[PDB]
Amino acid sequence: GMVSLVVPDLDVLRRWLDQQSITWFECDSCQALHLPHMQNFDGVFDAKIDLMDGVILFSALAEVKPTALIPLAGDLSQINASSLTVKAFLDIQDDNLPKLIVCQSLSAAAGLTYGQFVHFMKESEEQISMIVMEAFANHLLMIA
Amino acid sequence: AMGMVSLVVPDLDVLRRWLDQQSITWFECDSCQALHLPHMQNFDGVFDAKIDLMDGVILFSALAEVKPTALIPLAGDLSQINASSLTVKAFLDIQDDNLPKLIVCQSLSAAAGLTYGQFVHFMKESEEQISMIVMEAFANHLLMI
Repeated sequence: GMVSLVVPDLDVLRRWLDQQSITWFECDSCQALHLPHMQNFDGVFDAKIDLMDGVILFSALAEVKPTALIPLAGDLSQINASSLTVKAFLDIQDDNLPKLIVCQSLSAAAGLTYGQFVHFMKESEEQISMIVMEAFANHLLMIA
Repeated sequence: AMGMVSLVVPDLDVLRRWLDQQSITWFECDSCQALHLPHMQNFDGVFDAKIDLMDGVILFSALAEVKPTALIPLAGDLSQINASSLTVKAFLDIQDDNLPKLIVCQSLSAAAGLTYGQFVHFMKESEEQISMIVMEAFANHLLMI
């Protein structure tokens, strides 16, 4: 049948997460909707929903072992090639543990439907969790 | 808030039609199911671009050939290239028989349905983001002719 096509803002996303019974919290310092259930996957210290220039991003963050940083940076092509949708890259700071970011995007500027968002939440959770769990099994990550 | 639509799950024929409606030329390899996109070869570096449909996901990918001397440096900048776009991915495909390739790509998840307008948005945003990545790598002398 027919469905509403909507250009969403963060309130739309929050309501759509409630409609899925997916729990979210906020950071006071940050603009994302954080997803506590993703910390049930080993290696995940945070996961979140951002909205940035009309694109939705679901990302998960893992802390990387300093000794695995170089082998991981050398695995990035194969990790990115392993998923049709998910992408993985490193975020390295001078003040902190290096981070693996594993993320999927959904472009929202031409409108989305609720069902498209639901599918996104499920496909992303699956594809993201797979990469991060694999990295955890390969002894690359710190326990959260 | 732009109204009611009816979504379609496209197959490859749907995508052919949708590319026809945007007057985007495509053609078919003897040896893939990808819809190749000649117009992408007008961006320096790009030796091939195509659309694939696989397991309910559309992929718009461009391929460029990387100079052997730029391979390690490019391997080192992948995180930054992937962090620089909200939607495009980039990775290396290296064979013993050929030159290394840089693969720059964007996906559109199709299995829950799409409107034609979403697909159009995808082609325009993919082209823009892919070309930006490939052009910058060309400018930085990482690619072959």
